[PDB]
Amino acid sequence: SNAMWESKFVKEGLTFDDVLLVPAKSDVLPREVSVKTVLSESLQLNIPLISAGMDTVTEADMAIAMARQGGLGIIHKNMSIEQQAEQVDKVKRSGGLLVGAAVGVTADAMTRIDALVKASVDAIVLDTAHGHSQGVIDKVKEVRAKYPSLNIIAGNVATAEATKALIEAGANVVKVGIGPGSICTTRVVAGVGVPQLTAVYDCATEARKHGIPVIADGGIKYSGDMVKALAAGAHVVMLGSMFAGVAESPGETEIYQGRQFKVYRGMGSVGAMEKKLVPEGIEGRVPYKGPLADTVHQLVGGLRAGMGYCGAQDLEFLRENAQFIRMSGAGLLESHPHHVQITKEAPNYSL
Amino acid sequence: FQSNAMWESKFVKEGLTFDDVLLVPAKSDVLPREVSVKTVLSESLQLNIPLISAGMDTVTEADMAIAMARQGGLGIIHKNMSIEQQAEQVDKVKRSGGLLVGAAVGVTADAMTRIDALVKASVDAIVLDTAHGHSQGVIDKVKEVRAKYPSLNIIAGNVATAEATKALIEAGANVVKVGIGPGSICTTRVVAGVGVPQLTAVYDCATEARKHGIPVIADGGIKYSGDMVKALAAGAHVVMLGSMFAGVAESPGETEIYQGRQFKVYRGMGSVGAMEKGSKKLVPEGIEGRVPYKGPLADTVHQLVGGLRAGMGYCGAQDLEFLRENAQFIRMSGAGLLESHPHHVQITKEAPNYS
Amino acid sequence: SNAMWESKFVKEGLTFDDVLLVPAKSDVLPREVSVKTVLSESLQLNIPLISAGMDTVTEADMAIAMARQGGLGIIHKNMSIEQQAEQVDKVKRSGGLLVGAAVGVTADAMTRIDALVKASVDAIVLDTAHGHSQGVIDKVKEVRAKYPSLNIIAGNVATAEATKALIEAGANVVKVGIGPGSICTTRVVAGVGVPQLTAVYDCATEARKHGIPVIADGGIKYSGDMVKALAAGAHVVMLGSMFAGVAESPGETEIYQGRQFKVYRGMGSVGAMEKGKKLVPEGIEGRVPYKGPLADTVHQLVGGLRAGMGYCGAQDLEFLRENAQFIRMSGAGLLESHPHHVQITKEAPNYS
Amino acid sequence: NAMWESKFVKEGLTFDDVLLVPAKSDVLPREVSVKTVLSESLQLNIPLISAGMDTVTEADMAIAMARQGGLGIIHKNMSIEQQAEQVDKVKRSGGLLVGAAVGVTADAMTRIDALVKASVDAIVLDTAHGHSQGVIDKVKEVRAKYPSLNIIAGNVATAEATKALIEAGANVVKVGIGPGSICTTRVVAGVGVPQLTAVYDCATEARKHGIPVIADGGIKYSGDMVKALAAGAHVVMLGSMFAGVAESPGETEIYQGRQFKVYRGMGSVGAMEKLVPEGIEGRVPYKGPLADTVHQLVGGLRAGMGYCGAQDLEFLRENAQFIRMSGAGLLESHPHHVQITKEAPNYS
Ligand SMILES: C/C(=N\O)c1cccc(C(C)(C)NC(=O)Nc2ccc(Cl)c(C(N)=O)c2)c1
Ligand SMILES: C/C(=N\O)c1cccc(C(C)(C)NC(=O)Nc2ccc(Cl)c(C(N)=O)c2)c1
Ligand SMILES: C/C(=N\O)c1cccc(C(C)(C)NC(=O)Nc2ccc(Cl)c(C(N)=O)c2)c1
Ligand SMILES: C/C(=N\O)c1cccc(C(C)(C)NC(=O)Nc2ccc(Cl)c(C(N)=O)c2)c1
Ligand SMILES: O=c1[nH]cnc2c1ncn2[C@@H]1O[C@H](COP(=O)(O)O)[C@@H](O)[C@H]1O
Ligand SMILES: O=c1[nH]cnc2c1ncn2[C@@H]1O[C@H](COP(=O)(O)O)[C@@H](O)[C@H]1O
Ligand SMILES: O=c1[nH]cnc2c1ncn2[C@@H]1O[C@H](COP(=O)(O)O)[C@@H](O)[C@H]1O
Ligand SMILES: O=c1[nH]cnc2c1ncn2[C@@H]1O[C@H](COP(=O)(O)O)[C@@H](O)[C@H]1O
Repeated sequence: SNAMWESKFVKEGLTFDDVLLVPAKSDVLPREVSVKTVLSESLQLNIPLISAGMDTVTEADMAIAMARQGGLGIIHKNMSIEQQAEQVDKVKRSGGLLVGAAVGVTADAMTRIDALVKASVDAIVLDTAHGHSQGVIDKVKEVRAKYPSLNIIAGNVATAEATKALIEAGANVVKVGIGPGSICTTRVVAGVGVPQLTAVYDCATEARKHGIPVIADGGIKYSGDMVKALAAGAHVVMLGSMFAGVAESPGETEIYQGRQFKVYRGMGSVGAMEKKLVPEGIEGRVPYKGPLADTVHQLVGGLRAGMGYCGAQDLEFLRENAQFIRMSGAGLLESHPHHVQITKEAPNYSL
Repeated sequence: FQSNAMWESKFVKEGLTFDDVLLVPAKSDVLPREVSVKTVLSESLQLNIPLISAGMDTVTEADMAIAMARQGGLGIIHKNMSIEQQAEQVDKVKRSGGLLVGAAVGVTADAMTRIDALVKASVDAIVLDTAHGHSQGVIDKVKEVRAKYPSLNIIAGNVATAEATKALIEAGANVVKVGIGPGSICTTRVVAGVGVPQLTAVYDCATEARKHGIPVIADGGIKYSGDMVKALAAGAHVVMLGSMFAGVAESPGETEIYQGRQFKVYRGMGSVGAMEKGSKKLVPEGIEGRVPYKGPLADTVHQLVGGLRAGMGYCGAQDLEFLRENAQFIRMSGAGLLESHPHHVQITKEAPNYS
Repeated sequence: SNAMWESKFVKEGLTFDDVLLVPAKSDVLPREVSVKTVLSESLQLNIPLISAGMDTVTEADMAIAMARQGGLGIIHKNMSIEQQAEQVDKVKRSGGLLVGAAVGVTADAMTRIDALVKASVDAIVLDTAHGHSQGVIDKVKEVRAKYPSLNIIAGNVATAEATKALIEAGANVVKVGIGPGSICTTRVVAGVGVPQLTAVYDCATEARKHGIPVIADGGIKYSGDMVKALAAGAHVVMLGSMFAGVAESPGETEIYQGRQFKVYRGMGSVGAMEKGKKLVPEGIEGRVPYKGPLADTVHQLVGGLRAGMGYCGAQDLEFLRENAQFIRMSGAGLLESHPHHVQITKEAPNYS
Repeated sequence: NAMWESKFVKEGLTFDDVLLVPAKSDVLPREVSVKTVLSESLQLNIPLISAGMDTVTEADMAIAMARQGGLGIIHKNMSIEQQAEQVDKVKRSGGLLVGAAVGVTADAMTRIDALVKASVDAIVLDTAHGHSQGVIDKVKEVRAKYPSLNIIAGNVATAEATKALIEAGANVVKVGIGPGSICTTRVVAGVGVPQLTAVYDCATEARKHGIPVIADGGIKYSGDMVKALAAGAHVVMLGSMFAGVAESPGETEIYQGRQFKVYRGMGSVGAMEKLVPEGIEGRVPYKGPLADTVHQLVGGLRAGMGYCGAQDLEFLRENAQFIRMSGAGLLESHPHHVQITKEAPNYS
């Protein structure tokens, strides 16, 4: 059987910069469109934005800000169970907001989940590097079996086989993304990954047939990518780098060459793990952006504008009807502003 | 439930831009100086050259519109001013020598009031400028202007699809403007993620517009004279330039020394600065910047036309109709683009038509 | 007939940096291969390369050294009729070596050629921006009629139909290249051109039916490009930028930031056209690093060809033209092809 | 006129063109097997071979490589006496596996004799063009004299060359024409085949004869090695990623507060000391002891095989799938839009 040998290089992948959204007939202004989205009856959002579960991205103050903006925050797991449980309770006491918490496939996973459920968390996030693993699937089964009503976000995966496997396991929402992270080196050190736009589209295609929403995680640098991700089949996107510079992100502002910066690093980086192994991430920094409200406004505003061009009144019409168009690298250069000295920065370009 | 066929066509379309192709040479019986660059937009509108200056606050006002018209082209006076002022600019150009002049109009409730003054100032064409030309507000506005002014030249845009062009034409538009996101100072494709590669956009719109005997305008993306030849060869009747005109003397704005030499301010109309003056929080779709000073407009126009004449000479095109209907392209890679530009040599002197 | 409108973006073109020559079975060592080429009964070269007819590339001194290496030189036409016919004879009297001279499509074209024939050139180059035009077509007919046995090299062209046109006009050698020049902007200011390698392959395809040789003109920056051009069907290549740093080339040495340089400019540049706000140039002017004698540069070029032919197993250029295969690669391949992830300490005699 | 129309048909791929597609896994990365068997006389515990160059592999490197489960190839830019001594030096350092480079020359068989007497485990017939009649005749000459000897001949990049070379009597085929970090062969000769395609085309032919192949050149990250192995290679050979370690020949030089070591191609002017070089000369960063580089290399392999659901290198060789991407894909694959503060032990 040469089926496997003769099909090693057949597949093709696309990402955000390979593609443009084709404008269609619009009977709706950007301010008129609806950006609401539903993961489940117990989990509904006013904006399709979820902050990443990372030690440099989301804690108590970040989750409260995201929820009050209409989004969701996933509290990272690089803390004790008691700490994460009382961080969830802190967010819930802050006005009955929505909040999530990250959990890993370990031995104390169910022990941590108990406290999170005891803290009345809305959704736990089973975060692993390879979501198509047997341990992950088996772990999801244990959770659903004990908590039939609890929202379970399982990831990360990048194929249809993996999405189906987790859906049958019992996951309500499937997080998609192997490699596209701004601080990720998984595709560099392991040589493993799938281009994000193709990944989201492939995983959605399977998940769309189960009534299962998918999360576009990592890879988004501009507002336009979020629109591309949602139109590719995603119900909601997850951001790390664009939320790291935000004031409400966990961290103290440092100074580099006079400017204000915030520490942003991978969970698979050396620094994050220590708090010798082979890292699948790096340690870096992003400019301080101020309050979250300004970043959200630029992001959501870009989505509204994008939905307006496609004639999409709401997010579902976008997924069902939006058409992309492929372009070369030369098209990307035309897409970006070109051949002009940039006097000053825009609040949506670069960040 | 549903059975979606649109789902499997999400990534089937692919688009080309200027740096993706080259014009293939052909048998030629005409010298570059012998060719014709004249075009017809409508019965009442005719240009000797395929150049139109963009309706931007940093590109086209009276002095620009006058200079452009005297070169054989057309100038679209921007709408970032009062209705009276705009009508005054249109009058100033019309009086100068019976020169042609255009005016930019947005889809507002003030639109008809603005157009009334423009027509009274004897404007030759109005441009219905909007980020999304395939919109109801635009289409409905075209109907309303065509009804009240049955003989007024209406330029409608911007669109990037064939269905949109067809929609504008049936709304009563004389000319269709094509270009979503290729602008030098544009970030629409970056902040909204929406667009079509300009050469593909121009070509597809021209395919639909051909059916109705309607001309189209290639707007944005042009950074060299060769790009203009491609746009016209793609099927466009006329090109619209913003960045190559902004550094010209007649353009609005004073000169400023940056990086050791003279520069002129050039910004996108969807940028912060270009809208905070006509506002009294937004998400911009353009940036603010500056382009190098290039002196009188005549020098720029001569380079553009000359490059067009050479390109038409390589193709054997005695006129622009033969160019649109006969010219062939050839798709190349990024490696082909590097070969096309000068390479492996330190350029010591600045060329009139390069960098 | 909506065919012409629908067949607008069908064609795809390849340049040198899109392909690699696939190695083949070899029973011949690189030093054993034959690099000799036959353009005509009267024009035979030991090595397959010609110095371009430009005012910063080829005059008498360059033409002589080029011919002593087994190549050919084309005296540029940026000089009076007397000046060109003069230093053509200057080459013709430094041995029995060969020499060429560029001629334009003017009202006094025939007058210049007559002086060159009296100076006894081996080949004239009817050179123009657009070879596929009646002005050039009827000019070749004129020369071919007056001089039945004169080697006529017409160009430039980039399509098979154009190559066919020049051959039937009277040209026995066709020069290929519309815009791949290093000092060229024709592609940028006119939007016109064909990716050189595909241009050579298309032109050679048609020209081969008539037994007519093809010159791969322009677009060569490394010796590997030459091997690809010859393998693409070309008999001989023509160089400009690689011959300008050579001492024998016209112009004097300029020093920039501690290094020696020599002026290299396009014949369509503003500087070239001024000598002989007006016109629109299709070329630029600049400088290239001084290389020294022609012998050193020409040794690295042929050496690359000999190695390249050895990999493909070609004993002579004919076997290379008839059998050598390519393989396309993306931008990721091109970067792998060049040195990478290693900080170069010294310049190599044949790399950058 | 079929050979004329065939010229521009083929398409090639390299490491930066694709990504490995993650598959269902029941295995942890630390549990996977990275052992490999080239021949019954030559078995490696890790799929890493130190390249036979004068800036990469000598006695000190070959010993350190062998103790990690890898292999070292002593370069032949030295006398027959010296190379045989280096071979004997590694062998008397605990009976470690050693390899030695041999070229196609007059003193070829003479050199091989001295290496055989020094009990070399494998000889590498290292040539620029493996598909030449000279190398083929040389392999035939060597195999006839030493039936039980391991012969690694190269380099090739086609299935034709691999077949003709296996028929010559070689046990291992080394693949790679031009992918080298210090190589200019594709630039100066215009000849080459994209490594990942070359490995695939060669391994396709080779496995029909049950013959292993070496992926030689082009690797800049551990992920590339995983790709090379998943393309059909039994084992890879590294130059630049080893030239900076402490066990490599050459001493640390210093430039602007960062340590470097010399690394140049064997086809460069320096290593060949008019000559027409097919390589350049330069320097790579100093990376301390070999065990740190190797740890990252293998650890990255285990991660890859983990994602692919591969329990051993044979599974990865027969089942792993690739997905093709553009330049934008590669941009997304590497970190982006974030100013890297400190360097990872496995990333630049
Ligand atoms: C998100 C992420 N990678 O994408 C990450 C986060 C923390 C640690 C790590 C580390 C431990 C460095 N990498 C890691 O666990 N990789 C890995 C690779 C392959 C498999 Cl099969 C597994 C696994 N345990 O399933 C894990 C990775
Ligand atoms: C020309 C241009 N964009 O190309 C532009 C000009 C001024 C403001 C703007 C701003 C206000 C920033 N954006 C804007 O009008 N966006 C937009 C997006 C989508 C739609 Cl459907 C619409 C619309 N109302 O047609 C407008 C854009
Ligand atoms: C080689 C080359 N251009 O690529 C060149 C050389 C000298 C002058 C020129 C100038 C005069 C600047 N350009 C030029 O003659 N271009 C040109 C363009 C199109 C045609 Cl159809 C013609 C022509 N007369 O055939 C010439 C160009
Ligand atoms: C490894 C390598 N090239 O990849 C190399 C090593 C040393 C010298 C050389 C030199 C001498 C510079 N080149 C070389 O042998 N080239 C070459 C080219 C073509 C052939 Cl057919 C041959 C050959 N005789 O096999 C050799 C190359
Ligand atoms: O250390 C890492 N290695 C690989 N992926 C990571 C790592 N840390 C975070 N990620 C992923 O990348 C996402 C953020 O990527 P970003 O949106 O490009 O900033 C996170 O939500 C995770 O899914
Ligand atoms: O701010 C903006 N955002 C997006 N497009 C713009 C903006 N302002 C002007 N444009 C378009 O871009 C064109 C100029 O493109 P350019 O000639 O390539 O500089 C104008 O004629 C408009 O069609
Ligand atoms: O100014 C010019 N414009 C366009 N092509 C030129 C010009 N000058 C020289 N060329 C062509 O470019 C060739 C040199 O290309 P190079 O070898 O890549 O430097 C010449 O032999 C001519 O065919
Ligand atoms: O100078 C040379 N010219 C061409 N290839 C070379 C030369 N020197 C070494 N190589 C090859 O390149 C490999 C190293 O490439 P790297 O692993 O990418 O550094 C070696 O193992 C050889 O196969």
